[PDB]
Amino acid sequence: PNIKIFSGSSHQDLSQKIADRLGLELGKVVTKKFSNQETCVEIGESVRGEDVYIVQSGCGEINDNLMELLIMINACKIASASRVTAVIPCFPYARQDKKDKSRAPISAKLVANMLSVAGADHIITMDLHASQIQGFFDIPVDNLYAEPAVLKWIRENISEWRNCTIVSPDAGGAKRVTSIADRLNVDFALIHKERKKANEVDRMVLVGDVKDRVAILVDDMADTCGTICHAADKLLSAGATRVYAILTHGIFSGPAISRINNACFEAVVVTNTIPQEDKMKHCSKIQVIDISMILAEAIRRTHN
Amino acid sequence: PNIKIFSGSSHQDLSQKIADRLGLELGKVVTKKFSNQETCVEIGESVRGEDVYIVQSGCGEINDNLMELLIMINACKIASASRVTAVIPCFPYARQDKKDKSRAPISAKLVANMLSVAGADHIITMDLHASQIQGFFDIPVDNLYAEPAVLKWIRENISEWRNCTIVSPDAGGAKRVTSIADRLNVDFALIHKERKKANEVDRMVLVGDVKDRVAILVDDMADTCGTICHAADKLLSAGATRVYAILTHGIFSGPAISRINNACFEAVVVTNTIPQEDKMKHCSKIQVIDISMILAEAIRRTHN
Amino acid sequence: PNIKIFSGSSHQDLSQKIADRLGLELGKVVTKKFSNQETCVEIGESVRGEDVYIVQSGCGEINDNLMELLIMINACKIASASRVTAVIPCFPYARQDKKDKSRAPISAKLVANMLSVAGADHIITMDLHASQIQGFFDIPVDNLYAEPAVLKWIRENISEWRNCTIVSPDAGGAKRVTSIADRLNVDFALIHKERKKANEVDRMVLVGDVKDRVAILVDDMADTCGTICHAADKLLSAGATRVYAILTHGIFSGPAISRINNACFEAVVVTNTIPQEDKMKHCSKIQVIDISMILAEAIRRTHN
Amino acid sequence: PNIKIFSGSSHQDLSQKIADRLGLELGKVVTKKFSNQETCVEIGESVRGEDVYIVQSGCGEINDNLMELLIMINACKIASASRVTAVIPCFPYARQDKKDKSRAPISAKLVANMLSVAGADHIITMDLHASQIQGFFDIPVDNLYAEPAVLKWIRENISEWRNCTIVSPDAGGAKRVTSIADRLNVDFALIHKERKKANEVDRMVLVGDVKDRVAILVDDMADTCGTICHAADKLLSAGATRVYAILTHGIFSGPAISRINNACFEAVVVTNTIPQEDKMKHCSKIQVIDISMILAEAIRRTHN
Amino acid sequence: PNIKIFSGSSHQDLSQKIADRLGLELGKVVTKKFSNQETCVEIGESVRGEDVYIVQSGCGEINDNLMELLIMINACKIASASRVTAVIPCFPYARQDKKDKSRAPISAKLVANMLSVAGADHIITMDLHASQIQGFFDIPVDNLYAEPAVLKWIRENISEWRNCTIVSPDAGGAKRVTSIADRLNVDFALIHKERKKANEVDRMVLVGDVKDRVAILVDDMADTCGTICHAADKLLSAGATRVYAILTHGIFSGPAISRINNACFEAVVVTNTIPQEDKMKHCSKIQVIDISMILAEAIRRTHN
Amino acid sequence: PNIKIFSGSSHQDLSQKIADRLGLELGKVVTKKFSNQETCVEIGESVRGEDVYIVQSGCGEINDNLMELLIMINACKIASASRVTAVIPCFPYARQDKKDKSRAPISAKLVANMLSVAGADHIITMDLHASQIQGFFDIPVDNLYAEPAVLKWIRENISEWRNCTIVSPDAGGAKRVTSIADRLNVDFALIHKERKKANEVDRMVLVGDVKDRVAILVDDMADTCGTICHAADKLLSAGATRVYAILTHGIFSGPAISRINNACFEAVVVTNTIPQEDKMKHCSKIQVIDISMILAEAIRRTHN
Ligand SMILES: Nc1ncnc2c1ncn2[C@@H]1O[C@H](COP(=O)(O)OP(=O)(O)OP(=O)(O)O)[C@@H](O)[C@H]1O
Ligand SMILES: Nc1ncnc2c1ncn2[C@@H]1O[C@H](COP(=O)(O)OP(=O)(O)OP(=O)(O)O)[C@@H](O)[C@H]1O
Ligand SMILES: Nc1ncnc2c1ncn2[C@@H]1O[C@H](COP(=O)(O)OP(=O)(O)OP(=O)(O)O)[C@@H](O)[C@H]1O
Ligand SMILES: Nc1ncnc2c1ncn2[C@@H]1O[C@H](COP(=O)(O)OP(=O)(O)OP(=O)(O)O)[C@@H](O)[C@H]1O
Ligand SMILES: Nc1ncnc2c1ncn2[C@@H]1O[C@H](COP(=O)(O)OP(=O)(O)OP(=O)(O)O)[C@@H](O)[C@H]1O
Ligand SMILES: Nc1ncnc2c1ncn2[C@@H]1O[C@H](COP(=O)(O)OP(=O)(O)OP(=O)(O)O)[C@@H](O)[C@H]1O
Ligand SMILES: O=P(O)(O)OC[C@H]1O[C@H](O)[C@H](O)[C@@H]1O
Ligand SMILES: O=P(O)(O)OC[C@H]1O[C@H](O)[C@H](O)[C@@H]1O
Ligand SMILES: [Mg+2]
Ligand SMILES: [Mg+2]
Ligand SMILES: [Mg+2]
Ligand SMILES: [Mg+2]
Ligand SMILES: [Mg+2]
Ligand SMILES: [Mg+2]
Ligand SMILES: [Mg+2]
Ligand SMILES: [Mg+2]
Ligand SMILES: [Mg+2]
Ligand SMILES: [Mg+2]
Repeated sequence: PNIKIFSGSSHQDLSQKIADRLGLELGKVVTKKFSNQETCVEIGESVRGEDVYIVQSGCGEINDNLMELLIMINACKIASASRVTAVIPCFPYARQDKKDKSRAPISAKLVANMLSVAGADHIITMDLHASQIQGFFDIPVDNLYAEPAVLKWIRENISEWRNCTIVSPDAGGAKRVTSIADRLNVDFALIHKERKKANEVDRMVLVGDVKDRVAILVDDMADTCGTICHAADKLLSAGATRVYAILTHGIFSGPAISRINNACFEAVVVTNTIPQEDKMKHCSKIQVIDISMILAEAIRRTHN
Repeated sequence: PNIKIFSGSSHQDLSQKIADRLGLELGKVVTKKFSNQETCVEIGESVRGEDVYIVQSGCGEINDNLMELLIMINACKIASASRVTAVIPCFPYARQDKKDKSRAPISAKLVANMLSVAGADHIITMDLHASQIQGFFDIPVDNLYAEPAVLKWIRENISEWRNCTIVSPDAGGAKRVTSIADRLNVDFALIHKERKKANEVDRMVLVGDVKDRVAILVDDMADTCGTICHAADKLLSAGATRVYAILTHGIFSGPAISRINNACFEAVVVTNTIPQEDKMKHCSKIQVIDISMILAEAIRRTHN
Repeated sequence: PNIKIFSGSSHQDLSQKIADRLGLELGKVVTKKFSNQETCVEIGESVRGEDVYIVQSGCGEINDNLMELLIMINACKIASASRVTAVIPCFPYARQDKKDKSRAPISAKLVANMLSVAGADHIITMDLHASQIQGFFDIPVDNLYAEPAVLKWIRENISEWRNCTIVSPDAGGAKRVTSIADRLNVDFALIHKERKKANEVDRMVLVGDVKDRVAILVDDMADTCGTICHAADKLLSAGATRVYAILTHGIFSGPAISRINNACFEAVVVTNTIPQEDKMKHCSKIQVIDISMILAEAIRRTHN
Repeated sequence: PNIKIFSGSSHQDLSQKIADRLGLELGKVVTKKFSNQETCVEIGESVRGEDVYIVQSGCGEINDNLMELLIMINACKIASASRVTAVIPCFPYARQDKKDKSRAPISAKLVANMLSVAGADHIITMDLHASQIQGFFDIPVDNLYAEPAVLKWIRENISEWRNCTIVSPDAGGAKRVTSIADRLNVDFALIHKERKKANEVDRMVLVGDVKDRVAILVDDMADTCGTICHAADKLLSAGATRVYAILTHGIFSGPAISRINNACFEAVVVTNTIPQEDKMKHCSKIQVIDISMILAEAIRRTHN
Repeated sequence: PNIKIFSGSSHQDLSQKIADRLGLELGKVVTKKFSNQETCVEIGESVRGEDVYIVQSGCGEINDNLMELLIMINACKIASASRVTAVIPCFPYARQDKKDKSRAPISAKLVANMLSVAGADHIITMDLHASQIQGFFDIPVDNLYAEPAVLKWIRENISEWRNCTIVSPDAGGAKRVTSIADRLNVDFALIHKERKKANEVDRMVLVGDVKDRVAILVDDMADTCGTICHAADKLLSAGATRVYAILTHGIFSGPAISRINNACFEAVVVTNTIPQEDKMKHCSKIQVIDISMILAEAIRRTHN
Repeated sequence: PNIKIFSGSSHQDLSQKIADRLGLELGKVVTKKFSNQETCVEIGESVRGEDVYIVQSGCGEINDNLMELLIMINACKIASASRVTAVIPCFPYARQDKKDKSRAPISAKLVANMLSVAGADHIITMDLHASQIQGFFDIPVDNLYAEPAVLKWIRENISEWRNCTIVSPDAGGAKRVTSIADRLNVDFALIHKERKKANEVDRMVLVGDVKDRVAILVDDMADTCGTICHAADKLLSAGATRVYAILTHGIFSGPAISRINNACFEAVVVTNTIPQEDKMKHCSKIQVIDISMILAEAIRRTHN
């Protein structure tokens, strides 16, 4: 079997980078929409007995892209592919990973079941919102981490990183922040927005010392940037000299770009698990880390 | 168990009509989008041990609506509903019901598998593009027909229906047209667009006599209305006095409205398996048949 | 893995032809009946890690043959075959492909499920009665077409084929007839037997012109030959000079042979998806098209 | 839910007896053959939300009957039956319960899988050839025993039963014979036909004393009656006064009737798990035990 | 259906309390070991059509108890129980919820799959180590919380609770501690043991102010009590006046009792999700919160 | 793919012997217990695309070992092993192979389902208590026999084996004893312990002649040795000169060692499907047959 790399419509630049790093051309696929907005998938070459990798991030038109991915997986399976791997750099519906409300769906589990029934044999993803999503499948799931790239960026771009403090923007990010602070041998702090019991002002509590130090906000994602922006205001109010934000998934939906442009961030650093070209054109603060080498190595090791 | 009727975002007017005919209020559901365009489903009441019917047509934002339906089905199943029935008046991806091309997906089968893995126990649908889609599930699938309503409309709205000829716009509609012509005891004709071997003019062959008679075009759906419009031009060129078009699914995507407005149709008749309010505002020729009684009776009989 | 071709009891001559075209000997199998008429299957060689193809048509003792096929598939799977492919030239129960009656089984779906649970990984078949039967499986299903062989026979055996008209014996055959007429660039006609509302005479309506032309009846199968015989009487009554019947599946059950012998057919042409040796001995009008090359190529391409 | 009893073509007299003992009429089913010998099943009434019991023994046209049963189960499941129970008095392919030969199928497991995929929720059977066949399903399997009826017959029909010896015709029947001898507080003996190493005379070894005593041969089934006839010759040669044979499944295939008529049996006693009307007309030695009360009680207790 | 409560060998006192609160007697079960240490389960009453709840905590002989639970679930399913619910107050293998090491099993997912294949229809558990374990099943999973009982204990047993600080013993407990601190409107602190890069002294970093205040350590479990004991030493070294430890799962395996007896805890508070009778006899500091009302209410609401 | 042999904690000496006979080193695995007695499995090498064989007998800590085996199978499957084979020399729970009691579990079927859901693709076992356990899986199951080794031992260690009688200790062993007696061309006898109707003395009935001959007791297993010890007393009381006991599975649980030491056995012969080192130290009568060559050949042939 040979590696066949197919791109969905979501992140074709990343698919191209992966294919170039693998020394391959992207597989011939036409991924369009029928007139009635149904997903049209036209695989343009044989995948018989091939090791098929389909790259599709959960971003942009989320349901469009997920349906595209499922249809492409099923087409490859029925086309007698030896193995079909879904390379999903940002797993869609990953934040819906539990039922902590009445009648709430576990949408991540539903997405996993849909991928399984489409015929996926392997999942490669980066920085799952919850690592337990690996357990939502009965197939191997590669949960790659961008933390080494994030440490590289910190050591190369922040001069006073040895005296910095890594800040969690919420309680759920504590493990990630403590891991990064341990690897950098630096202090850490945590910021918590307390629960909205009524309609008073949202107030943020900070535990840890950030006074007269560079604060690096590290989180798994920035969707609306409310978390990181509120944390940044709190950090400046607490005496931080400079504030950085490093995420692995830059979703930047809704008011995020205006929020960041009006915030105090020295830089907002994200990986390219989600396309950032449009976001960078409206926010100069955004910088991107390439994770295509991580995904390419994951695909190569999965194949080998 | 009690009937619980939940509406997706696709066709809420039809859901309301079904609920009124059942003497029920629609179940409390919030069906919105998160900021990153992920489907958000918030069932607002208990469905424990209930007989849940979710109404969601394959129309509008097709993948959005299908994901909404799957998430709602899964939420109801995990919320311990006694039975979850997907009422899908127009089955999405129904035209992708076979693999007659290399690497082509059977998207209808994938949709059926996704509905099954979401936890649907029963499917109620109207006029499947292929009745064999019933066999794509391992659960009961109700394939309701709007043909009786179509005969009622013909007998009540076309004065010379006893001398009319029912015309198939393509070869695949022959069974439907012959059935309708048998029930009306009228002649039938078939129109075929021959295969596009090169880039010459599309030419249509008509078998049957339509000269100086009213021609009724009957088909399962009109997506772009290319089929019915070309058939209408052929029928007028063949000497038909008046031309009607009766469909059960009025998709009317793309250039369909302009095509119909510039066509010679006496009336374009569709059911309300797909919302038609917007279409009727731009095309006076469109008239709608209510099939809410058929769906309500199907739901009631399924429950009983 | 190596190709292993095993024959059931149904069509062993076709299995032999396939094996010869593949340059192989048929695998050693004893397919008999126990005294109590239970199917006895004794595979006489190892199939460990082999690519096993089991040839069994749905014909003759239908349930006997299908049980034989299922038992052989399961034996090969438990015997650790690398892949088991069911080569079913005529798919049994294919006409029971939908539920259009109360309490009606979808027997084709049941047969597909039985083949899947027996352990089939691949299905190779010719001219499924409904192509959607491909969607009854979750494994790849090859639906081969004998249409090219049927065009070859027409061009080589009917002198006036360029002025002929291809006739559908019922409404359901319209797509097949239109495709053949397009490929031959000839006229087509359709014959419909209207529905039996009471016990009066069956009457047939013909749409299209067949007067003073050779009429070629093309259908997917001739079971009792009532359809083709009634169509032939109608065609002669309509002024056809000569009438041919071309089928891909010659079932010829019940009164078919006497019907054909008393009909006006110039020739009844079938493929050898079903054994025809016995039928040809009692009906000189029957001629056979060899499709063993199509099946052999399908098996070879599936393996490769 | 209400009890619905449906009969296959195999044993309709037993189905009638069960229905009468349950105070019910048999459900309306037409179980015939299409012209091409495909099984035709036409359930003539609603089974929606019903507790459906389908009675079909593995006997007569074995594959015909099993396909009939599977099609009826699937039709009932798709017809939204609350529960479908297969009442199979004699389980087909039960003797193919293991793989003790190269490439041998486990046909009993295949039959169990086919019943499961057809949609059976419950199996009721009598005296499985191997009780471990219960483990071939993931659904409850009732393995009823006719041993109490066999003890009743012995105590009522054999005057010297207290001095009799119960004889196993082979090594595999030892448990059944020891159980019966324990319940009767009588001696037991075992007869073994040693393995056929070459083409010499089959010789039988008897362990136990049967001299000048009535010998009762007890086995689970008599297919060709070679086992019981050879055992009877051995028992007479060993000095048994009278020889009885009691089976639960009287298959009596092939030469069994001539073998019994030429044997020395005082009586051959079988249950009516298989129809015996034809067998009794040609062999006066055959007597039948009614087990319809056992099956009716099993169905009633399953329902309750 | 009626509630049937069955106890495994793990926590029979809790099962008795649940049954008393439900006004029921425990179902008759003999749960012993065969001589070869295989689990022997003897359900002593009918569960046909019953709503069966099996109470078995993951504690004591973990694999013994889990096998007992699986065997009891399967026995109830094969005994035709209407519904089988596994009441597992402490989910076994819950800490093995992800693959963050090469070749590491996801044992929680394996346990979920084993429970599913045993036939469990519903899981009721308290304070899953990871809430995403709910997504390891395709059945409803009730993840009950003992947090309200923990707040009740704090408000009733700690006089200065309004000036206390709730302390996380590790980074992973941050969400639980922040939730509790929000509900009590008190400060929170976090303690992190930094990663063991080499064999030097384990050192703990504290973020937050605990000086001259009562510190309440809140965590999901205390297995060896290394986490809480090290956190307690750090808290006293940081100037905490008194230190409490509140857990929901008191495992207290290995050296935990000696560790607590030599620690500075004012009280170690656990729920009775695990039996604590033996632990309390050797450690006076341990106090227990009854959660039997939570489990009983969960069972009652699941049934209703 | 390469053979990877992994040992569980149950029988590591047998795993070592198998690996040496295969010319391999055992795969690196740490199989220990966490503090709370949960099974800890740490596979120390890659198994990607490997043919993994896990050796784990059902013996010792039965549930501990079975959980170890399941966790190792699942870890290998998630670690992308090409194929995972469970080499289970003594199948656990094999005696719970049917439901002959109310509410009784079929624990063998549950174990098979657990192995299947853990991801086993192949089972290799020796002398299943019931061969129908092969049918409890849908994967190939190798049921190897130690009978040839048992015949070798008899012919090499019993001087008067040609005049011996092979004795079944119960009715269920009759087939095994008759097979062995046929292969040795010797007489056979059967011993039955009649059913315990009340609390009187257990009495044993012997059928067959053992007077003044060597008696060889052959059974599938000796758990408590009650069966073989009672049979030995009966055989001596019946005039047997010497009594041997040959088993394939020496469980020797509970009072078995004291029973054998106080019995009259010339030798108790078992295979090493279960470790016997401890048993031989307390009972000089026990001798062991090596079956490692049988298991090694089975693994090699499965791989090839
Ligand atoms: N795309 C989305 N955008 C915004 N909110 C979402 C989205 N998907 C799910 N949610 C909602 O967000 C919430 C999950 O929030 P979040 O992941 O920040 O915290 P958590 O899971 O409660 O705790 P933590 O991650 O700190 O352990 C849920 O209520 C979920 O329904
Ligand atoms: N939403 C869609 N809009 C347009 N074309 C579609 C859509 N979905 C599928 N198709 C394509 O349309 C074709 C199916 O066309 P159609 O159903 O008219 O004819 P058919 O299935 O070949 O024959 P017939 O229905 O006459 O038996 C396929 O090539 C399929 O990929
Ligand atoms: N072997 C068989 N012989 C005869 N009739 C059969 C057989 N199997 C199924 N049938 C019945 O024949 C009918 C199917 O007929 P047929 O395939 O000619 O038409 P259709 O499916 O209604 O329409 P069309 O094929 O024209 O789209 C069903 O009522 C089915 O039960
Ligand atoms: N319907 C049948 N008629 C005759 N033989 C059959 C039938 N079905 C299976 N067999 C064969 O009969 C054999 C099974 O024989 P039988 O059940 O008498 O003995 P066994 O299973 O080896 O041992 P025992 O039942 O004494 O424990 C197998 O070789 C099987 O293939
Ligand atoms: N019963 C057990 N006892 C001890 N350690 C266990 C047990 N089960 C699993 N482990 C191991 O403990 C580790 C999990 O530790 P823990 O749950 O404290 O932290 P985490 O999952 O890495 O992060 P966190 O819970 O803070 O988000 C894994 O290495 C796992 O293999
Ligand atoms: N590990 C075990 N130790 C002891 N008894 C067990 C064990 N596992 C199951 N049993 C019980 O032993 C009985 C099975 O006994 P046994 O296998 O000797 O006879 P059988 O299956 O009734 O008949 P036979 O094997 O002679 O055909 C059942 O009641 C079963 O529950
Ligand atoms: O609130 P947003 O900034 O839109 O979302 C980003 C954060 O919110 C969620 O907890 C994520 O895990 C991130 O920590
Ligand atoms: O009616 P018969 O000639 O027996 O059967 C042959 C035809 O009937 C069915 O529609 C088939 O598809 C063929 O078109
Ligand atoms: Mg979250
Ligand atoms: Mg967060
Ligand atoms: Mg179509
Ligand atoms: Mg059409
Ligand atoms: Mg037809
Ligand atoms: Mg047998
Ligand atoms: Mg026998
Ligand atoms: Mg923790
Ligand atoms: Mg047994
Ligand atoms: Mg025994």
